[PDB]
Amino acid sequence: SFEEVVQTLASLATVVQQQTIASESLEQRITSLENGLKPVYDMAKTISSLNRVCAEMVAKYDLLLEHHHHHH
Amino acid sequence: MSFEEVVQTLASLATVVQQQTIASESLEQRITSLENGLKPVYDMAKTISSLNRVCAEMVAKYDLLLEHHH
Amino acid sequence: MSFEEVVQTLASLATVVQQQTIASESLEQRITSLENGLKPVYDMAKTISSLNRVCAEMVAKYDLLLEHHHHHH
Ligand SMILES: [Hg+2]
Ligand SMILES: [Hg+2]
Ligand SMILES: [Hg+2]
Ligand SMILES: [Hg+2]
Repeated sequence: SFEEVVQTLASLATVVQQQTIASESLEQRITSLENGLKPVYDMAKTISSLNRVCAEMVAKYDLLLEHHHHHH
Repeated sequence: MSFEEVVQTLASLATVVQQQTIASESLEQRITSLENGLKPVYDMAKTISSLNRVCAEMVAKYDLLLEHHH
Repeated sequence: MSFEEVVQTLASLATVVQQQTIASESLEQRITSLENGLKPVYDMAKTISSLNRVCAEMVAKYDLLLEHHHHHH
């Protein structure tokens, strides 16, 4: 009947609306992760400071290692 | 378009709504799984608050043991 | 609703669903980008766990050298 055409086109329109809202709601979370990932690209500067401290700590053993060379 | 074409076209869209309902739920699973990869990040981020305490307690210990020596 | 009003609402729902396809197909590209992109980001997280373990291990073992200096200097 025609009331089937009316009832169905209502429900379908409501579900088409729910996709549009949920897609933009999903799309906010995609933009979020994209933006959340950006600062990790600047990790380079921190790893360089880690590289200082990794060598600065080893340099503390300079005199102890000098003794090793003679007495081993 | 006659009344036969509306019954056909109203069903023809209902297929594509069903299709993009599943495609939306596909992309849902892919995102929700990517979000589950933050399990180590929340475990990692909490511990570093406990480990500023220990270094301040270390450095203050260092400052006093140079004061008592000098 | 009239019969011309159904085919208005149906032609209007036809044009938004085809734009909903352009969005879902565009969003899938930015997800597949994040799928590859977040791998090395989450992999670096596992290494920074190691780093914060190792630094705490230094603080502890350095505290032994401090409590040596207390009982020997
Ligand atoms: Hg460096
Ligand atoms: Hg190093
Ligand atoms: Hg500190
Ligand atoms: Hg630490």
